[PDB]
Amino acid sequence: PKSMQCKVILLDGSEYTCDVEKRSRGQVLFDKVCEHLNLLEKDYFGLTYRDAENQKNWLDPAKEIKKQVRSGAWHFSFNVKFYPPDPAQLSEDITRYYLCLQLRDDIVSGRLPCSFVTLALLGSYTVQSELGDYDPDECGSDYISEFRFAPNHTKELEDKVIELHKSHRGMTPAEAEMHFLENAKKLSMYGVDLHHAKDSEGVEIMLGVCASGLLIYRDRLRINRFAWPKVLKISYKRNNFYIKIRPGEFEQFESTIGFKLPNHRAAKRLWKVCVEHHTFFRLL
Ligand SMILES: Fc1cccnc1NCC1CCOCC1
Repeated sequence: PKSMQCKVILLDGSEYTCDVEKRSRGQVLFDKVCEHLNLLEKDYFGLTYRDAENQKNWLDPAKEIKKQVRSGAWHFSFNVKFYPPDPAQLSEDITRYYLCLQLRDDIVSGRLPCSFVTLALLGSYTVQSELGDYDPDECGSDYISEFRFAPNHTKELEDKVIELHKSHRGMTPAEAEMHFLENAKKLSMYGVDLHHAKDSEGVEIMLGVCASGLLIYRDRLRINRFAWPKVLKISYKRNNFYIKIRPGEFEQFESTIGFKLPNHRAAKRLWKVCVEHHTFFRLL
């Protein structure tokens, strides 16, 4: 029975290596990674791979790994797929811990924009969770943390992290992680997966996919939001992505909004993440 070596980048930046039979489904590898992580609340998470143009795709757990990675390396990342709108309702601290690690990367990467004060508050909770109580012996007036807190670090941000860290004396890791999540969950781009698109007039937009529904960023003054229950059908054809928006009360007919995606694969990817979010957040 022939086995393929898999390498998975974990959310702490470390690499897990294992072997699966070459005709394995994605679920087989995912179960091995989750057992390694001592993760029970697995439904929120998934594995991603990078294709030819370094674009992220979700590894479908129900399909053969080889029919997804195709010509590419068996290299994956472990990621949050479905961001819980209320992380306090997760059953396990370790689930909230992995969600914190994902969100720290969301922040440092700039996928999750954040005010100065929120960057410093989130940073202060991470430090409290990881080092425990503030100690002056490690931090002088010229302290710079090993922790990456932001897309761009400043001495002012490092100072503010330390000032807030002093306020958290006696806070346990689980407690600090829950505070981190209570703040992060409120950010306007929390759990929003952004896709580049053009509207029916060729104007550049972004489509955001999240728990609450589909967001269309038209401009800074115009953001259209379609709650999942207002969405009846999602479809793709060639480079195009379509949603069927319910008739409001007393309307005879559904409305159709069409989008142009960069290519057919980008249309299919957007369709599948929308279907998965619609299903997941219909059941929560
Ligand atoms: F409305 C727009 C049209 C075209 C490009 N960008 C747009 N908005 C910028 C934001 C939208 C989501 O948050 C981060 C980027």
